Amino acid sequence: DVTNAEKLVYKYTNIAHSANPMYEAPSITDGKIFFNRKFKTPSGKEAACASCHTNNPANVGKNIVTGKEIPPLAPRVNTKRFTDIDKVEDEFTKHCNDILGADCSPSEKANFIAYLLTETKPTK
Ligand code: HEC
Repeated sequence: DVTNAEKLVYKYTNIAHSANPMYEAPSITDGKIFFNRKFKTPSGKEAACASCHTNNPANVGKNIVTGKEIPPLAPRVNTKRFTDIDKVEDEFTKHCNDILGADCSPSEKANFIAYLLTETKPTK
């Protein structure tokens, strides 16, 4: 739920700030840029988190590889997101690995989840 997401924001912020002293607090802007930024897959095709999750994490997404729908990521809309916070940290590390080839950095996770807490409205 939102509570659990908000607590992982603190956790990742504090990790990031230890590693990277100039990072002090989450940036919702940078979290949004990261979610929408086009990166280059090995093939040269560009993709973004938004390719599957849409440009609004409050909406239902669709996996471009399988065509399968994906529940919304924004915990205010889909309150099951971040229900088992331990499980979630492992899943998200695995998921970063799968999508990007390596884990997301602690500041990317803090910024991203912070951004998610701001998206409470599905695009209509
Ligand atoms: C399709 C190829 C995807 C792209 C590109 C990204 N994500 Fe994804 N995401 C996708 C699936 C099939 C799932 C699992 C099904 C489900 O309902 O959970 C996810 C899940 C997430 C989650 C939930 C937690 C988790 O399972 O790790 C998060 C927070 C998430 N995705 C974030 C995310 C980010 C930040 C991405 C860019 C780096 C990204 N996803 C890309 C499908 C796809």
